Amino acid sequence: MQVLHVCSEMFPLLKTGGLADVIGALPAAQIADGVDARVLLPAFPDIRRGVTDAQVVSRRDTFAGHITLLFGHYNGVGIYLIDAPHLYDRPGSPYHDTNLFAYTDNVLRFALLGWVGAEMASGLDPFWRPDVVHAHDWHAGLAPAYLAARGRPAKSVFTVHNLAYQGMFYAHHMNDIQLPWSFFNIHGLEFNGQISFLKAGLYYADHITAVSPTYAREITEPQFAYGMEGLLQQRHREGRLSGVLNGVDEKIWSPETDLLLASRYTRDTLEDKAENKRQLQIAMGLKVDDKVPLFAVVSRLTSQKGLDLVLEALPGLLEQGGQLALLGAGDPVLQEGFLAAAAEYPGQVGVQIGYHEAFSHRIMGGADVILVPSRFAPCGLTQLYGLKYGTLPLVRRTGGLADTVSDCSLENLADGVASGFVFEDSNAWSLLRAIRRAFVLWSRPSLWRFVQRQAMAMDFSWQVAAKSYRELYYRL
Ligand SMILES: OC[C@H]1O[C@H](O[C@H]2[C@H](O)[C@@H](O)[C@@H](O[C@H]3[C@H](O)[C@@H](O)[C@@H](O[C@H]4[C@H](O)[C@@H](O)[C@@H](O[C@H]5[C@H](O)[C@@H](O)[C@@H](O[C@H]6[C@H](O)[C@@H](O)[C@H](O)O[C@@H]6CO)O[C@@H]5CO)O[C@@H]4CO)O[C@@H]3CO)O[C@@H]2CO)[C@H](O)[C@@H](O)[C@@H]1O
Ligand SMILES: OC[C@H]1O[C@H](O[C@H]2[C@H](O)[C@@H](O)[C@@H](O[C@H]3[C@H](O)[C@@H](O)[C@@H](O[C@H]4[C@H](O)[C@@H](O)[C@@H](O[C@H]5[C@H](O)[C@@H](O)[C@@H](O)O[C@@H]5CO)O[C@@H]4CO)O[C@@H]3CO)O[C@@H]2CO)[C@H](O)[C@@H](O)[C@@H]1O
Ligand SMILES: OC[C@H]1O[C@H](O[C@H]2[C@H](O)[C@@H](O)[C@@H](O[C@H]3[C@H](O)[C@@H](O)[C@@H](O)O[C@@H]3CO)O[C@@H]2CO)[C@H](O)[C@@H](O)[C@@H]1O
Ligand SMILES: Nc1ncnc2c1ncn2[C@@H]1O[C@H](COP(=O)(O)OP(=O)(O)O)[C@@H](O)[C@H]1O
Ligand SMILES: OC[C@H]1O[C@H](O[C@H]2[C@H](O)[C@@H](O)[C@@H](O)O[C@@H]2CO)[C@H](O)[C@@H](O)[C@@H]1O
Ligand SMILES: O=S(=O)(O)C[C@H](O)CN1CCN(CCO)CC1
Ligand code: NA
Ligand code: NA
Repeated sequence: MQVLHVCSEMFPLLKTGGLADVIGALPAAQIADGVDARVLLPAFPDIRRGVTDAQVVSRRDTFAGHITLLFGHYNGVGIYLIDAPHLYDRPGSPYHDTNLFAYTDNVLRFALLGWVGAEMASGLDPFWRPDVVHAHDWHAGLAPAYLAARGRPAKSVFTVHNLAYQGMFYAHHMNDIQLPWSFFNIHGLEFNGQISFLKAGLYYADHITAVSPTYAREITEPQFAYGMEGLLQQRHREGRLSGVLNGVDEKIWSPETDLLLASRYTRDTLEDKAENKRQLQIAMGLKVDDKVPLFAVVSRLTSQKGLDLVLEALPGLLEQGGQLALLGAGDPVLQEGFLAAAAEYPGQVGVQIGYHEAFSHRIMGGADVILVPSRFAPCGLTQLYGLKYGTLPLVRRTGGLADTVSDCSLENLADGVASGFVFEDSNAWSLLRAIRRAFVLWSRPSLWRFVQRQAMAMDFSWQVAAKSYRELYYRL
């Protein structure tokens, strides 16, 4: 069984969020579990730099101009690179410029990614053809469309990591992407008068998955589907929609072996976590104090994440005696909001605006609680990281957060299953109740420790996930 993942990022070469973590860890797991998995990526500069054994497979002309298909290895896994400097040789985000504007040629940049994915099924590499093309998010949404247009020389799976990003482009681009004009149709890739790459992925794939079981249910509802729910409801009925929960990469996210930490520690040596907390406090300029709970954020600042609620709840949290340590980049409204708060409450609020890979580890390793108040959550990895690190996640009960965290309710404590704090509604009052719950647990240190150990017993294995994907692949 040969599978090609078609996507636009991969840890550690290029990462803007959780997607890259998946692509960086799933293929290796699949290989261990008996699937021959390779990855197709655009040759963004950081990716091209990391693959040092890249060889030429092929040159082709294309609706988007010429490509050199390269192939090499990263961390044991076979990586194809689409080298097209005129599209991909630019620094920064794969999706937008410095000023945060989407590239105006995105339709071509990402249509090409989908086209090469499909072309791979027809022998673009003379030495290896995938049986299944596995496309990820809107970026790769056209891959199943190109496959359909060519009589499905391979089966296709489309997985949604996020339904809010739709890959909308004006209809006139049907002229630019070499698909049948008849594909522009509610029964096809049209979506409210435009082209949608997400719609294309959802419509044309043999099978759709979402990155958690409850998000797979949620996206059949108007609240989480943003107009797409009818397709998803229909695909559910056809048995063509399912959820497979993400794992965590243990090579990189384990306090037991984490080389980025001041101090490594284990589920049975949580005393060794304290030095991380002290150095985190020092690093952020917080009062060095171990009697006080340190709450943390490591998050893209976008609407999805509910961080406005954190801002509203901040006074309440501070009033109860908590500290906050925040790392994130996105909306300036949010950015300015938090910078202001750190100015207003020095020694209590530490903030760092920007993307810092190593610093997120030091936060995860030193904080007591990780705040994930998301409005929606296809899966969420940072809460999984909190669990592994004994950093209790405080989450909204939605999507993968609902699949993965157990509230410290009386039943859950009594059954030995409690692992964090859960609130229901997207408002600060709801958030604040969960925060109070945390303060109550914090005043019973042995109960806190009992919940940490249970959080750290939770297992999120990629090889276990690989097994589900494999069953899926064989049943197509
Ligand atoms: O894609 C298959 C899927 O479609 C619906 O689910 C969602 C859809 O995928 C999504 O794109 C969006 O649809 C909006 C669309 O983008 C807009 O263009 C507009 O749709 C209008 C159409 O453009 C227009 O052609 C016409 O549609 C008629 C169809 O052409 C016709 O074939 C017929 O199809 C119906 C089938 O008979 C029925 O079995 C099927 O389940 O539902 C179809 C009806 O939608 O009838 C159509 C209606 O006359 O008018 C359209 C309505 O103005 O607006 C669209 C809705 O906002 O959102 C969709 C819902 O989330 C279907 O719900 C889903 O069943 C199907 O699998
Ligand atoms: O210069 C001499 C050489 O030149 C040309 O080969 C080049 C190819 O034309 C070009 O495509 C590229 O080859 C890539 C290949 O496309 C890519 O798929 C990958 O090949 C993998 C196989 O996919 C994989 O199956 C495995 O092959 C095994 C094979 O299973 C086994 O039966 C036995 O043959 O051992 C093989 C090698 O272990 O591994 C290979 C290698 O990873 O990578 C290829 C190499 O980069 O680049 C080629 C060399 O530059 C000519 O076409 C060729 O005939 C000439 O001999
Ligand atoms: O790995 C994290 C995240 O990456 C992917 O999301 C990207 C979107 O697909 C992409 O459109 C882009 O969205 C941003 C716009 O470019 C920007 O103009 C502004 O609108 O903010 C948008 C939202 O952030 O950037 C993100 C990169 O994070 C992927 O699809 C997600 O599943 C994934 O979780
Ligand atoms: N500002 C940041 N600095 C460093 N890492 C970040 C930052 N923001 C997010 N991350 C990382 O990105 C990933 C986010 O994954 P996830 O929680 O699934 O959410 P999403 O995919 O929606 O971004 C995590 O590895 C997280 O640590
Ligand atoms: O996401 C912003 C914007 O994207 C699309 O507009 C494209 C357009 O399709 C291209 O032809 C060109 O003008 O560049 C734009 C950005 O990539 C959507 O069509 C539009 O609705 C959306 O707001
Ligand atoms: O992120 S939020 O949940 O707070 C807001 C919604 O996700 C806004 N969406 C839904 C789909 N979009 C198109 C507008 O319907 C843009 C992202
Ligand atoms: Na999935
Ligand atoms: Na994030």
